[PDB]
Amino acid sequence: KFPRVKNWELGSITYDTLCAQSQQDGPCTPRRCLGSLVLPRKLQTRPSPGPPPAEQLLSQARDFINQYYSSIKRSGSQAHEERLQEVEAEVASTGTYHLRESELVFGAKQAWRNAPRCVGRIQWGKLQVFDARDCSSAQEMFTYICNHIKYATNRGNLRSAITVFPQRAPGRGDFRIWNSQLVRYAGYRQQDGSVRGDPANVEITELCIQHGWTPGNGRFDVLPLLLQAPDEAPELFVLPPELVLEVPLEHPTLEWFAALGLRWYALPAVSNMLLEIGGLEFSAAPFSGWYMSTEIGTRNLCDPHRYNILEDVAVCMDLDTRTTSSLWKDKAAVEINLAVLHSFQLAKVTIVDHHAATVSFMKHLDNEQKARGGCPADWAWIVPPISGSLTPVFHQEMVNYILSPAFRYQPDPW
Amino acid sequence: GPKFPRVKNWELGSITYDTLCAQSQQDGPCTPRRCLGSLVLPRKLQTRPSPGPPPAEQLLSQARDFINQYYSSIKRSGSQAHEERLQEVEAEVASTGTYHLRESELVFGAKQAWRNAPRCVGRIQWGKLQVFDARDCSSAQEMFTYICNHIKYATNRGNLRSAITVFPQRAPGRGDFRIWNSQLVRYAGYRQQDGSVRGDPANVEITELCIQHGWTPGNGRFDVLPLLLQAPDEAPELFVLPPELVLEVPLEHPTLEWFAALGLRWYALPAVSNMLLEIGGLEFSAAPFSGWYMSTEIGTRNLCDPHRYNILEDVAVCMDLDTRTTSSLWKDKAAVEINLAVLHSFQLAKVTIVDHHAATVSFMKHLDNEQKARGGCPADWAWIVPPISGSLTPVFHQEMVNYILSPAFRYQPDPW
Ligand code: HEM
Ligand code: HEM
Ligand SMILES: [Zn+2]
Repeated sequence: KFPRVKNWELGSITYDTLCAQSQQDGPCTPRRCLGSLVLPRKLQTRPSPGPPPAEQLLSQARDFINQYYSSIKRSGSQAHEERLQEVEAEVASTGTYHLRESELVFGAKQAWRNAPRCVGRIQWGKLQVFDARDCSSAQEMFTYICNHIKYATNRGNLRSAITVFPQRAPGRGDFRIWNSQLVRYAGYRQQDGSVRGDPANVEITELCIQHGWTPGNGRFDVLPLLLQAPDEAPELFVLPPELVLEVPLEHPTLEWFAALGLRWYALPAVSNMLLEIGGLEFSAAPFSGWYMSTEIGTRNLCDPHRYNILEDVAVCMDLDTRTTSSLWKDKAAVEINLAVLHSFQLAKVTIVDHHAATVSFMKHLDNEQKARGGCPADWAWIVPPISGSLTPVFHQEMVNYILSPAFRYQPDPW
Repeated sequence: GPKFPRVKNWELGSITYDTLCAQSQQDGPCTPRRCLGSLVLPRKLQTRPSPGPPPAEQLLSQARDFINQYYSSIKRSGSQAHEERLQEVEAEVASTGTYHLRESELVFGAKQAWRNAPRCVGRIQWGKLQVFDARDCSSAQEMFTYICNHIKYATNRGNLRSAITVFPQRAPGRGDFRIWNSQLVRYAGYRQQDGSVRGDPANVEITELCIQHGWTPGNGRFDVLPLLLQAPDEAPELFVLPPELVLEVPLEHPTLEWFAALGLRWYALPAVSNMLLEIGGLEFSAAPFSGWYMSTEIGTRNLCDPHRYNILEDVAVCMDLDTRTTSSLWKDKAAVEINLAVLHSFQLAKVTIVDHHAATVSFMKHLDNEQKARGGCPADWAWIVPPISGSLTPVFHQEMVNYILSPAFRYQPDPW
């Protein structure tokens, strides 16, 4: 029934009762655990050409409204009762409903709070929510996105934010941001299949070019945005360079590191995920916080299928790349992460290292145990890509499950 | 597409389907509602002491399954020998309540158990395992002799050889053969006045049990514990391993000359001894097994875990790093050098060891061989990816499917 959760470093034990509130199934079964899988095989967000079963939508809506009124300590009040009736009334007549700004705000923060793979949830209560539901064109989307970026960046003192565009509607196309993040470096396929820039963005880079974008030939060329209004071909929009803050990478002691010409943007803003609140779906709701240094230093720069700079840094450090046992990869990885941290701190841009970040997450886990009796967490994503066991979360057992409001993956619009 | 889990490798973009999981005959801890994959000891396999004889009906089904696996492995499925063997087993269980395995069946089962272990990254070596049959063992003293022979053969002066020694299976109402220690080689953990621990905090209980049983304790940081061996229905007897048999490696760093002064060291033979080997329903409560270390087990986990030797700060101070702020990555720097120290020292002493890069690369090969041979491979991601430099190794980017296959190694309650 209720899982016993143990921390092997401290010997402490807790019981997760929150998981009982889950109404959505994951990929696992008693026969086999599919926890390491990144994307769902079925838990997707299928098309919306038809109205979602009123019975189903209604229950999810009631449950959300119930959550909302509990949050403001007004459960069972007059307003609570009348709000439910409003929702009932709108669904019965139109097959859908709409959230009030205050409810939307509460919903966005809860979705973040419930995200199992996010290590920075201790900040969940501090999120600037921009209501962009009164958007009717890709151009309007572009303006909203620029205001989000200006606000979130705040000249280096990053502030968590989310912009919410119109919800999905039956039989009508979705508002969508084709790019996976608001800021991405182009990936150009060249010569023998090799790639100049970010290999992860090859497909999107090409799509932009096909829609009239004049490509560059650099390793860090900020991509343009392909914003799409309902049932309309996406449109191309270039981001004002002065809005895209970047940080040149250099090393605290290694003089030559700067010569490598490496750099990375300050703002991590996911834009391809779907936000679900009370049965309503927001196909375009970009959110951003700040980077944890390992995302850049380890994954973006060192992943084999990414910038894969490990060997270069290794040769520069004149390390023995002849054998694995010299641990040259481990050594370069650490300096590269040090460079990222040093650089961001120098440029006065917000960032958090994996040690500070995971310590804060352990606090969050404790806060959530008292508040809700548990905290859904995906161990594989919570533990950093380097120095895993050197952080507290490694020794902490975790229970993973789906709670709503929630951020979910959705099909690529093309 | 195929009605089986779709497994993706994100580095190579390659895809495979696991059909082997369809063979699993035992449920794990997860459900569609929540994933409990990260739990170390989920009350599942946990072979809790089941005294009273097992349901002849359940044992038989398991035995029939194992025998089918065996004859399939020798390509004689459906043969006369296969059906006659099935008849033996059912008849032996009918009259005695249990049965026994033929020699080659034990060898096959022992290797399959290793092959089936989801948390073992060294399974590419599964086919090469020396199976010592010790099912004739009748005394705790004899257990000691067998164990000493195992250590000698496995250590082989540094050129380690994988091996397992199987003691008599569990019998109805009869006491179990048991090795109280978690490993054949373990360092003592002495509780102190201030409340701290000298030695390995992981072995405080076993250390205290050895004392309660007449062991005169030492006071070092690396004192090899004696063995508490238990024969059926008898109190455990204490045995001290001859020092000449326990090969150890002093740790030194290739460039940091002061590292050797730290006086750190580790033993060469990793021999798990508290796990239960289950084959066709039969239970081998005492079946110690050993291979060789993957360097991160010693350098990262044993030496740097907070609840273990916890030497991170000491080494960082010696490296003169800023241990007052996380952003200096002092923990990451010290960990790397400590791991390098382990690899270097073992190589120097000519003692077999494999670094996490080599090991994970070889496991990827194993996954490929197994995809072709069985249509899948049960793997526990959290345990396969190394404790340091995770995404720098290939296994990190490889999705994995975890499930229980039998024969298998399982945890079992402590005898005390
Ligand atoms: C304030 C700083 C924040 C930091 C330090 C942070 C850090 C992280 C990290 C490291 C990951 C995993 C990345 C990976 O391993 O690929 C992650 C995932 C995630 N975070 Fe956060 N996060 C923060 C704020 C936010 C905000 C504001 C939201 C939403 C409003 C959010 C929503 C999520 C979600 C949904 C995921 C999973 C995305 C996926 O499945 O790909 N995060 N976060
Ligand atoms: C040949 C060298 C081998 C290497 C390098 C190796 C390495 C490993 C490693 C790194 C672990 C996980 C350690 C941890 O994170 O705590 C492990 C677990 C395991 N290995 Fe292997 N292994 C090898 C041989 C063996 C042998 C010979 C057997 C048995 C016949 C075996 C059975 C297992 C089992 C059952 C586990 C899991 C035990 C547990 O859950 O605590 N391994 N192995
Ligand atoms: Zn699972």
